[PDB]
Order: sequence, then structure tokens, then C-alpha cells
Amino acid sequence: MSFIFIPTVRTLHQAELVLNHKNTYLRVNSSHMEVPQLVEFIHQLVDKYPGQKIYVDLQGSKIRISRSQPNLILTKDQSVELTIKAPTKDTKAIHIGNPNTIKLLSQGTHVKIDDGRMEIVVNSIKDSETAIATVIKGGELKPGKGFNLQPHPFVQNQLSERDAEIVEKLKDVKEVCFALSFVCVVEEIQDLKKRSNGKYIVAKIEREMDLERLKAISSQCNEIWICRGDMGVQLGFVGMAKFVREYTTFMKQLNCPSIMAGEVMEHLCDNTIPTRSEICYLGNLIADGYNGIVLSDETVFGKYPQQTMDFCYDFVQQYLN
Amino acid sequence: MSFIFIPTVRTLHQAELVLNHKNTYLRVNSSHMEVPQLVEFIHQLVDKYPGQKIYVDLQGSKIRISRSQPNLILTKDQSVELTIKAPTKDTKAIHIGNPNTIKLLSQGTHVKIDDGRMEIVVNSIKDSETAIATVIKGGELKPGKGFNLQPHPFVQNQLSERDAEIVEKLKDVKEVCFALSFVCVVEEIQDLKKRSNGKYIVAKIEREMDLERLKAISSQCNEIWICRGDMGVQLGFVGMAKFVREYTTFMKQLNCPSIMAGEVMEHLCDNTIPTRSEICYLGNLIADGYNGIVLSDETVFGKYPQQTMDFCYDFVQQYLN
Repeated sequence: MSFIFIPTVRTLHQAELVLNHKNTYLRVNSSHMEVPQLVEFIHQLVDKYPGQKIYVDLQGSKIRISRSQPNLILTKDQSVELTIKAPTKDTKAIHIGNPNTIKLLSQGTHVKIDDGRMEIVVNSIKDSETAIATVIKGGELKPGKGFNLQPHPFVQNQLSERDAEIVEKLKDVKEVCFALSFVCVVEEIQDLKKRSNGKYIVAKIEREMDLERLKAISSQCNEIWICRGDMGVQLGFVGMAKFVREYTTFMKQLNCPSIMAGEVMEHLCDNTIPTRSEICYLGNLIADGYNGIVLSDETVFGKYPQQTMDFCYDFVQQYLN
Repeated sequence: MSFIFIPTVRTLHQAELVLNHKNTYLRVNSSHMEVPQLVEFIHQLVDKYPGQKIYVDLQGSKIRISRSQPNLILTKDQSVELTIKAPTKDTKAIHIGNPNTIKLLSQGTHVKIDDGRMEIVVNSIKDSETAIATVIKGGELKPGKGFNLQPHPFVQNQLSERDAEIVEKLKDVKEVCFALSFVCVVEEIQDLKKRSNGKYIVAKIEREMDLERLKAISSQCNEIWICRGDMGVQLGFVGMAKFVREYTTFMKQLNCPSIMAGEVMEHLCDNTIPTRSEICYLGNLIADGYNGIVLSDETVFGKYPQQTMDFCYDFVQQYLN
């Protein structure tokens, strides 16, 4: 078997529950803990599991509402300010966490907020920190929610100060691999290769991209994850379904392994049996030639991390014979 | 759009919640109510919805533990009697509902009971009503649980007295179509065509079958359902996943439409959003050329019957354009 499994963990205990099998490598979401805690956790894991690669998932280009954003009622048709400034008391603006965000906006850009529970259209750029938008769909704005642009330009996002720091503080741990969220261009991989001293890099594909772009990216990175979580908001459900299928048809043209991610086995977070579509879909992705799966919520949040991991392994093994 | 939707209902209210859209035809599970109630329900529906075909699902060849079976502790390695006799007080036997069952058993036949929670191997046939078996996996035997044979021979099952009655009492309602559970051979379709006066017939495929068998069946029936519920127990999860994929590769050779069934959208029984694998799998089954889906539990038991139906319709429509 060359197929692999990437279960997500955030404790030592979890790691022990999912590491029963070969071809299995931990993912750690660097959103899940503060940088010092991440560094200590990785150091513990590599002491316990020497030489075993660990995928450290960088939140990368992902855009969110600021964590210090005060709750705000946005009303349909109101004008509103979008800004990368830090939140202040009595702000009436939408405050974005990623400071590269203004440069990604243009007149006409739609932004889905909180998976589409709210929607705005950008009217103009006011200054380097601020855009003016119109609310299309209103509701209560909360800290930390998603913020997805349509269209989203294909430009180099520089790493965030936090991700740059993570890379700097982990580049001396031989086992660490980095997964870069929301890759758009090859230059983002090249930058991360340079900063990490040549480490193994995963490009996380969370949007529609043509084959030629992906060929370029695939010649610089070491692995590709198809990340259906955020792809679903970015593209909508039909657009996601279509693009993952199109990707499957041309992935063999890429020079790296392709790993399926995002709710591969979501029904196993809470339930004891996967659904018949989950099961059929996992068989089909083996036969279509995917090289592995990522387990996220199913292991890191789920009530059955060990059983989920063991089910997946047992299913694939039997499938291949 | 020629794709169709077959939601399952058991009340007038449910039927109203799922009939918002074109290309949508009710399924009624004839297990769900007594024959007189079924007959009255169908009469109500066709008064309300004249000329609209209704799929009446016959439980067919399905084998279950008797409903009058007293609870019984089966112990690993015990000998036990399997019988088609009615249950009696103090029976120590496993009592089967379908009286054709003895003829389907042979020395060496395994039977999974209650989806595999218990397992037996048949040692011999004792008499026309009774086989002797050894328990492989024990537990508490309860009325009404499933009973799946491996191997299951390809023979004509005659209809049950109950199904024969249903057919007789419904054959004069022009809208009724019959779905026959667990089809194995063309003769079962021919018989049901004769008894129903030529009605539209669905062969329910709930087992692995070669293409040539299915070509024969498909030339006599009007539609095929791939029924992943019972197929999953019959074949196991890997065997199901493999066979549905193999079926998809040759279904275009069959002369009738192919409809996907069994947990197409199971996560929507209890949850508000389908999983990313549910969504991708539904897109792929459209692109692979399935001609529709059956919704079972999702509409007849689910908390969101209307929303589930409307999601599916809206997804397919957008997919096709």
C-alpha cells in the first residue's frame, strides 16, 4: 500500500489513538494553539516518534473577521467600511484579520462572510487600509468568521507574521513538513521553501484552478491536498463538486501525490457507522488513484478518533486486495 | 432535465412537503403500514394527485427474523435450529419470516443476522421447515432483524402471500408502479408483470450481479434501483463500494434507467448541511449518468423532508447548467 492517512491531533493522547498503523502521519493545525504551545507540542511528538514526519498546517492566505471584532448588526443595503485596522470600541466597520486583504479587493468583488450567512459587494478602495462596500445580505457579524472573496485574484500572498514565526521556530525540527493554506501561485511555495530551508511542502488547494497553474505549483511542492471544507464556501457546493471531479481527471498529470481532504468521514464525528455515500466515495477515490486522505474534525474533535482511523485503514487495506 | 427524484412518504402531509418540484414521484414502503391502510393511502394520493405515478415498494425476497420471535441468547459454538415454523412459547430456535428460506440454504451457507451483529453457519437441512446451524458470533436475537445469506443462490423467489395480496388489491390503480425488493432473476420480474397486468416494474438490485444477468433483467423491468442499504450488509462495505462502481461502468448497457438509492443524503436526516462527500458523490453520480435518486429515511423519517428534497432538486438543476 502506498496510500496514506493524515489524522489531525492536538494532544499526545490523540496522537497515540491514531498512530496504530503504517502509512499514517500526524497533522497539527497551527490555528489550534498559541505558537509557544505548538513548538512544545511538536518537540514532544518528535521525542516520542523520532523521524516520523508531521504535517504542520499553516493558516496561510485564509481571511477571517478579526478576533477583536465587536458584534455588529449589518443591514441590507447599508454602506459599510471594510478595514484591516485593528478593532476599536464603537467601530461600525468590518475588521479583517489578514492585512493583505485590501489589495485582493476590487470594485465588484463579492465577499461571503460566515460561509455566506452575510454577503457584501465592494464598491471601491478608500485607502490602503479601507474599502467601501454595500451589504447584500445582512445579519450579526461576529469575530473569527470566514471571509471569502469572489473573484479572488491569483497573486502571491506573503506569509502572515504568525506563520513566518512558526516557520522560523520549527525549521530546525527535521520531522516538520508545512501545509500552506489557500495556495494560488508557485511563488508562495518558493518563498516557503526558502524560509523553511527546503522542507517538504504541501500546497493546499481550496479553490478552482486550471491544470497549467497546478502543474507549475506541483513541480515546486511535494504534495497537494484538495481541501473541500473552504473550497465549498469559495466555489459553492456545485462548483466544488464539479472542480474536484475535474481535478481527479487530470491529477495524474501532476508530479506530486494528491490527498483528499475536508469531511472525508464527517458522519463519524458523531455517529458509529459511515453513510453509504461516504463508503462508496472513499472506495471511488482509491480506485480513481488518490494517494491518501486527511482526517480533520473526525479525529481532532470526533468522539471516535481511534475507531475512525482504524475503519479507514481497514477499509483501504481490504479495498486494495 | 430527465433526472428524477423518488422521495419516500407515509402520510399525506409528507407527500405535500416533497412534491414541490417536477420529475418527482412518491415512494411508499409497503412494510410501513398494514395492507388495508396502504390501499386507502394510495387511493387518497391518487385522488389528490391524479395520474402521478407512485412507486409501491414490495419487501419481496427480503428475509427477516419472525416478528413473533421471542428474545433469545445465542451462544458462540452452540448448535441451533433455523426454522420457518411460527414461533412458539419456549422455542429455542431462530424463526425466519420468509418460508422460502430453507430452500435457499445449503451446507456451508453463512447467515449474518441483525447486520452482522450475529453470525451462523448452516450445517445441514433437517427437513422442509428446518435447518441445523452453528453459531459463529452470538448475542441476543430479536424479532424483525435482518437475515442475509452468503452465498445467496440466483433462484426465482415467489412473492410472499402479503406482497401477492398487495399486488392484487392495487393492480386496478393506474398510477401504481411496483418496486420488487432483492431481485435475483428475470422470472421474478415476469411473474410480477403477469400478476400486475403489465404494470411498470422496478428491479431493486441489492446484491452483486454480473452484467449479463442484469441485461436479462433490464429487458423485462422498466427501471433499476441500486439499493445500497441492504447491499451493504449482503456484500460488506468494500464489496458494496466495488460493485456499485462496477455497475456504474456498465449500466449504460442496460435498457432501462438506473436510480441510486440507500443513504444518498443520510446526514440530512438529523443535520442541516450535507457532508462534502455526500455533495461530491451526488455531483459524480449525475456526471456518471445516473437517472435519479431515491430518498428514503431522509424524507420519511428525517426532520427536514422538504428542505432535503428542495436541496437535492436545486443542486441537480444547477449542476446540469
